[PDB]
Amino acid sequence: MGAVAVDLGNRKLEISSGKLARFADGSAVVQSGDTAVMVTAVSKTKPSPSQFMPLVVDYRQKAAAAGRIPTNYLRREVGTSDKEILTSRIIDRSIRPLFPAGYFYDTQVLCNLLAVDGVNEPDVLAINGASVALSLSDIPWNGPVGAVRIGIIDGEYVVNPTRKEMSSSTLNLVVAGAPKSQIVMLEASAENILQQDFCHAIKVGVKYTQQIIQGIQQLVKETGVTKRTPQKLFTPSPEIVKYTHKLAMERLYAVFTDYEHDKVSRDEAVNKIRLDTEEQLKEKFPEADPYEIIESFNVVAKEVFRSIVLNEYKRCDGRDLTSLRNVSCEVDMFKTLHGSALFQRGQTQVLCTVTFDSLESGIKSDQVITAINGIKDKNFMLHYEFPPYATNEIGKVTGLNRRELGHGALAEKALYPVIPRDFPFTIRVTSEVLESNGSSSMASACGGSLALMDSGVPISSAVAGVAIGLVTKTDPEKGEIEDYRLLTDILGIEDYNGDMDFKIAGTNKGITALQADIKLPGIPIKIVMEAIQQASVAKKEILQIMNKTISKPRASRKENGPVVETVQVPLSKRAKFVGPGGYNLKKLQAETGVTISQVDEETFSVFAPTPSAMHEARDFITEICKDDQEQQLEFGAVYTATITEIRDTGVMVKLYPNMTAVLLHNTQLDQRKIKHPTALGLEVGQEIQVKYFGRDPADGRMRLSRKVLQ
Amino acid sequence: MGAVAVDLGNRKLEISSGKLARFADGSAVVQSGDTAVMVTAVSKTKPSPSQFMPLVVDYRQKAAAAGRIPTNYLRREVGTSDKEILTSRIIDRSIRPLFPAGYFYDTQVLCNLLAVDGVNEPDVLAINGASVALSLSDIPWNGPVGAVRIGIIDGEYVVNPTRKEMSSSTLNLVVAGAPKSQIVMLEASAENILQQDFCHAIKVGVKYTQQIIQGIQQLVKETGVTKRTPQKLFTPSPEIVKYTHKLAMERLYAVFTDYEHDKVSRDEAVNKIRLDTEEQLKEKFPEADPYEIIESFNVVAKEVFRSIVLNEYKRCDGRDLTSLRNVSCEVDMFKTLHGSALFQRGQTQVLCTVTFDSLESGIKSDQVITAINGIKDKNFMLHYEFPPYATNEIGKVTGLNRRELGHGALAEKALYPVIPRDFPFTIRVTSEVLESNGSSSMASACGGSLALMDSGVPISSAVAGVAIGLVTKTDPEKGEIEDYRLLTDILGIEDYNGDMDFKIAGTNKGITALQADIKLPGIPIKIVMEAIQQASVAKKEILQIMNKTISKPRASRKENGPVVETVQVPLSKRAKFVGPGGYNLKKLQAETGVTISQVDEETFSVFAPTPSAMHEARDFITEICKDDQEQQLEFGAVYTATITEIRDTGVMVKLYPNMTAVLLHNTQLDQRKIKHPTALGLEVGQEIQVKYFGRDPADGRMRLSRKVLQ
Repeated sequence: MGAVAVDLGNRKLEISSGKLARFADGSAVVQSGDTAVMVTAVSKTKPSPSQFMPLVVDYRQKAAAAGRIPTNYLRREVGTSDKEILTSRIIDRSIRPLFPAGYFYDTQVLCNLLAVDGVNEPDVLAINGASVALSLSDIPWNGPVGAVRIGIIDGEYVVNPTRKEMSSSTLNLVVAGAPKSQIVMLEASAENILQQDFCHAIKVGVKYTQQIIQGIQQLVKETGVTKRTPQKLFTPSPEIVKYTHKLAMERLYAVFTDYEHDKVSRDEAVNKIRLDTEEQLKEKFPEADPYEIIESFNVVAKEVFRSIVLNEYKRCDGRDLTSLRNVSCEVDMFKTLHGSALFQRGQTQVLCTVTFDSLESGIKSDQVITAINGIKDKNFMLHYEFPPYATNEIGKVTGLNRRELGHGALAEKALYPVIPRDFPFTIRVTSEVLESNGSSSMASACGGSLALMDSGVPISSAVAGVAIGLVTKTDPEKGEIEDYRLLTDILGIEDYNGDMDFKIAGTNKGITALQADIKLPGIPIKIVMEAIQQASVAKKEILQIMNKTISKPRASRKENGPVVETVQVPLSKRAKFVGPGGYNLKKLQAETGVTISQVDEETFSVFAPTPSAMHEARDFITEICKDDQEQQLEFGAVYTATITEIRDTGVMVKLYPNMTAVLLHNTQLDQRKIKHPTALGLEVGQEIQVKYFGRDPADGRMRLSRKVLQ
Repeated sequence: MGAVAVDLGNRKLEISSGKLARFADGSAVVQSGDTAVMVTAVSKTKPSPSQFMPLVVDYRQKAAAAGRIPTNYLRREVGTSDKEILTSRIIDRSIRPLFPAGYFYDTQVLCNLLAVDGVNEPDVLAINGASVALSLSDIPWNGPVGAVRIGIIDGEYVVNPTRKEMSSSTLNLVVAGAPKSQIVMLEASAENILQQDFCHAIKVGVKYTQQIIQGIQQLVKETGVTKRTPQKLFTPSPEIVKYTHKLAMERLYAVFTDYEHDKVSRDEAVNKIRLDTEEQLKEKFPEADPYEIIESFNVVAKEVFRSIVLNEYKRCDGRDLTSLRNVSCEVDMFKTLHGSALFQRGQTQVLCTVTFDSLESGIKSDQVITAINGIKDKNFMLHYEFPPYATNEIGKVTGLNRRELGHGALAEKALYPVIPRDFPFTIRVTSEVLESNGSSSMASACGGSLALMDSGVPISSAVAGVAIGLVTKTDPEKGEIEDYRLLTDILGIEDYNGDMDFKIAGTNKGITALQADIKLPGIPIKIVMEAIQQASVAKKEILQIMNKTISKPRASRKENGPVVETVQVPLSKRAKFVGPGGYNLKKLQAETGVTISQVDEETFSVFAPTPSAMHEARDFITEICKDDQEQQLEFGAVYTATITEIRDTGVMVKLYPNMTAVLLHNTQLDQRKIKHPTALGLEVGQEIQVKYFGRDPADGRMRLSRKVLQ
């Protein structure tokens, strides 16, 4: 019966195991305040066919546990929202780099929200729960890993803040801690804070994770758990590696020193050398599995590449540790898009598109996530597309691709703190990747900054994104870090052989978004601190060059942009204009793309993406308001009025046959105070000459006064 | 093209062959009244790569043939409704147990609604059609089978009642019969009716199936079809089986005689013996297919397990036939849930949660599902969840698993007859299975009864579910049942090697739901009658245990429960409160989760899950109704209203130059009812004393009275 209390200042954490889902390999329950999340870990005992661990993590969100039914067509949990996916990816990046190398077995980690009390967000709890569940099962691991969330309010750092605090916080930082104060996963989003606060926040965050790790350590000792031995680890034998090293080290060395090689040329040289070595290895060791052969070659290839970096301080093209790839920019690419930007760094090419839209499209039907977390007060959202042809590949473009969604959210957080609070249109920014060579997401963010900057939206200041690469010479005995080198403007091949990915973006003043994908089993703070410092210098550089293309936003939005118009519609015409069940409005909306909303009984807001569409809508409404032929607005003209209804306070008379009758009151019927029109000898259907005094919008009745004629 | 008519009391059944889709192996058309259903059957001649029944049954609902249309964007029949899935599962469980053993060939049975009128029903027709279609094709089969539906109205049984009568009828039972009056499929729902009536309904139902099965025999004899010979049946050779029996019976008998093994320990010991035996088989028989070896071991395993049951009347755990596993219950797990229940039976553990919701979430836009089944009268629906980790298994978390849907419907039918007629909230009951060891569905139903019972919804009485298992000593020549034993509270291992599953749930007095998944090719009615009788005793026993944990619903709902309020929004601010297209209301709904409905022009219904959330909504709406400079002024006050315009029907005035120009009618201007404002010396911009008589909403005009001052 696991039972451990952990104290984090004003917050208490309850960790319990057993009594729930005892059939699974590892089951844990994490309770904070009144919200509790239970996590299960299942690992197969059969070597799955693959060259990698098939780790799959899901974070299902129970809407019913929050007191709401999902707004799906089936009133039930169907599909997964982005928020779940982002949370899952956070968990995946948080725990993956702790498994022993070569462990290739199916492993599913599932998170369930037992109950959400609406006072404590559960995402941070889930990460800790997985760590508890894993460390409490037989599955081999090197954890446990502690996770906290740090927010800043009024210059005060608060761990695990409540919903109200997030909305009021300028910084949302998630820190994942490993033993001996090692950071394993970093993720943050800030309203453009300075660097110094970021330094202090991290130092606090790891400090708290140390406490949480002690409790889990205490819990494991109390319960007692034996780690099952896997059937067979898939690491290559040293002999195959060493033979591989003696067979390709010089050729690979030559390949990686060719500063003129592009992405493609380098791979082909790498690939062809791979073939020759693979044949020779098969000759020497036919008994060896192909998986081992392929793995061995990669290890040797990875090893030498890193060695070159550690020694000669030249990555692949003579570039130093701080130099950047060539950067190109282009704006106003087409004459139609409201905002266009062509951003190309080195070989990576990214296209960003800015498109305005009506405020009606910004409805967030997903209530539970917006209730628990909140809504982006700025009507802003981003699309990130990674077509397969961007990497000379084959596949299907899916909007639910986890890698695609994760990158997009990172860009969205990057650009968020610069959108002005108030704007008469939703800003839907679409970024498309055309040629990918690493660090696409930051490049996507930069281009979006450019396209928006051209679109005329008065943003605060330009936003720059840059990735950071690292290589460490590891000491095999203790696993500590011997030496390390930091890379700026990382290349794709650098990432693959690299140890960790550091995506940080912000503005000239401070930092907005940060995401660190690490693969080592932990890194000390000092390395991270230098990385931020190094990234800042390049950030200033990349902003400096980008500013030459454009410096200030356009004084006005580009022509052919969206237009907003308001139209007066008389109530009599309203039924005609709307049509039965509003079908006419839908048809007009479907046909010309013009979005029309009813401001009130007489006025209708009309949105048109183009003035041409505005003209089409203006014509259509003019036609609809023309069949309801309301005569000219005259104050002294006398028109025949058809007495439709004989009331007691007056006569409902239709001055024109194209609209309903109005209260020709007894005070508007005769100069004497009549109180029944029957005293005037008025019959139904009789035409009475009533002077037209225009229309009175106060009561919706056109001003008719028969008293001036009688 | 064979044709035949079958008389069922007041209803006629027409079955025709040929004339339609002659290309398929088996094509049949079933016509009742004016509803006709076509059933097709296809069976590939090549042995399937699978190692079991690759049977797939689908039943599509063409809304066009029912005078309706689907409510999807594409207007097509995109996706499958639950009702379709339940119908398909009914058919599958109705024909599967008649295929010859080992027939491993792809087979798909499709159902189409040629035309659906407003009287008869397609489901019962579909089952009969499949039986006709199979028996008319060259697919090996031991059919045909007959399916009828029995309803009870005014204590009178009616076969195949019209959909107009389902709502009136207190019972809805489906019976599928085999030759020699053998039941195959049993599916029933009822309103807590007595056991005796259930007995009579079954006796009648099988009796009618004897007629319908008789007719099909007439048709097939008339047409004279010949069943094709399969390439090869996949039953293991008797010789191999005998060797296994002589090699594994001793150890297997030892394993199952243990009374200490859990599920996990028992299976692995079985699995361990399986590995040893399988290896030795390969030694003896290298020619045999590996799958045959696997199948042979299972067969002798099954035979021994059933054998030991028959001879010693002791189940695999050390219980008796009537005894049941120990049961534990717990309520009120977390203070942030309107109702929680933890139900544990044996090793099966199930969690049930009760979540109230606003009535608006209960909309079910589906034309056909009401075009046939009928109307809804209890705003309540259950969600059943069977996550993979509940069985130490890795899978895909997805709510479209057929097994999940089938179990969920069974629970929903189980609890239906106890929900009150009316309730100010929808009742979404979510049950999650945490540890599965068989009979989870009834356990889920029981827990839902508990959680509901805790939630404070006043129900009729507690609901108990139990499963029944049967083992038969079969005569290999006749196929009749020489001997049989019944098992209460069946274990998963018992089920897998058992003969049939009997899920029946009811109250302390009667029976609500009954699903009988059977795998034998038919069982006599006397068998079922005993099973229900035995199940009745257990149901009382479970209720005896459950009553200790709770016996009556709470006096009221939980404090944090949902709240109801009505707000009087002034008409003047109504547009501002609503906004263009109700955008504010949509925004308000997404922010706090509080839903708003327009009771009328002045009253708005507000539904909140928590009083705290309501408090937030109340502040927001109060702010919206107060932030305006134009507020509800004090009644009866006199204001010096400036005249903005002089007209005929009255005078447009504003109390202070922030409000709008309001029409003070001539009847409201003077006691003698002057008819021109200039009669009082009024001018443009002149300030006049008028007493503020409140705001009566009839045309948007704010009330004033200058008549008293004259």
